[PDB]
Amino acid sequence: DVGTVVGIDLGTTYSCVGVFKNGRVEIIANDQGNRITPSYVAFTPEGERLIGDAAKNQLTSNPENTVFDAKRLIGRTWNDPSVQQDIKFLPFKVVEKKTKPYIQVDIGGGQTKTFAPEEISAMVLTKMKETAEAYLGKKVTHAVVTVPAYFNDAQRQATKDAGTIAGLNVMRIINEPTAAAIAYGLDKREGEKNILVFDLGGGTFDVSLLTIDNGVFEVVATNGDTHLGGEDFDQRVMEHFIKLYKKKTGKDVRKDNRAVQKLRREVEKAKRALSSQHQARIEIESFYEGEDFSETLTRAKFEELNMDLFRSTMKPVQKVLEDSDLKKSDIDEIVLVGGSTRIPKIQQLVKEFFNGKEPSRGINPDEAVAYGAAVQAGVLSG
Ligand SMILES: Nc1ncnc2c1ncn2[C@@H]1O[C@H](COP(=O)(O)OP(=O)(O)O)[C@@H](O)[C@H]1O
Ligand SMILES: [Mg+2]
Repeated sequence: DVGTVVGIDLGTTYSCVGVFKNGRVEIIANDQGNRITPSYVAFTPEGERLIGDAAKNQLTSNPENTVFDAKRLIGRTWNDPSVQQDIKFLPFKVVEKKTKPYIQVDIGGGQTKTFAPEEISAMVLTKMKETAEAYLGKKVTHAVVTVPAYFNDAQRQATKDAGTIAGLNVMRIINEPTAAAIAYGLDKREGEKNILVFDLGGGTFDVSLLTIDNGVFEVVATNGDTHLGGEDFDQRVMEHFIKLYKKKTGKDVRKDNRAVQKLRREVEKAKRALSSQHQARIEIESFYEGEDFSETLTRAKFEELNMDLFRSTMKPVQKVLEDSDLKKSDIDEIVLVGGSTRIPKIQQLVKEFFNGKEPSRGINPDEAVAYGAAVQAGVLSG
């Protein structure tokens, strides 16, 4: 008895959970009211473990005791060159244990803990499970979980193992771009079609060329950039306001961490607002040395600050086409995935790359992966 199976997007930066109820997919909001949840862990001084928004939102001078981006490490060996490169950029300690890159943090009272990447991912799945259980009013035991198309055997198995730790029987692992296609019902079509999935997220960018024939998907080619997404657009805005503040006041903002943390949170909020309005205000009381911060950002300035990065996303699309032996006119469906595809300019540039062809529309792009997982979960719940 699998009960109500949940569909989970276990994301590098943001995760999402959905279920099939009363004849449709329902994307479930967490206890902070959000339909996506940061893949983030932290600790209080008392040694309480925070997960999700509360973890990411906790003001700290000790980023070395937060954990995030565990998906970059999951199912890999310590000596994997990808791991050895990624640990340069992660503020928390990673140590070799049982051949793997375990995460070592202080959690309160001088207590040290060491966690496998799949134990961190298990904490995130637990939070997703709790989110679904609160919505459903009952326990959940089974899940469909998505992974990037490029995940190998160890990465898939380690994702299943994270489920096991979280008390979730991972019944099916499905590829993220495929899950998005399923969300749009592209599996339920006749003839053979070429689908280009453009997935621009928080820290990661994935482009995938899928074919669909008689209900069966094949991932023909993949590309992208493992360190390009909305976090980078935020940093460009940060640099803009840090330089302006120095020019204005003479002071170097970066000397104070919690200040940088406050500006980052407000910059991210502003960026999101600018996907649906043309100006946003950034305001922070007691920003730096007792002085308040108050500035505006226009959509045009946001675009100007990131135009080169926005344009760089086309190169991996051109590469998957060449690797697929396809031209632009061979693409039958374009699917936008990832939170950063909410950016109007990103939509515009993809459409222009495809000579005016409209993408699929109607599912929030940061939810589309979980949506498709939930579709499959619906069938499995019966
Ligand atoms: N309305 C929006 N406008 C611009 N960016 C957004 C919007 N909503 C979410 N984002 C960005 O999407 C990114 C997260 O993408 P998502 O696909 O949810 O994460 P992941 O890459 O971890 O799967 C973040 O940088 C977030 O700031
Ligand atoms: Mg994603």
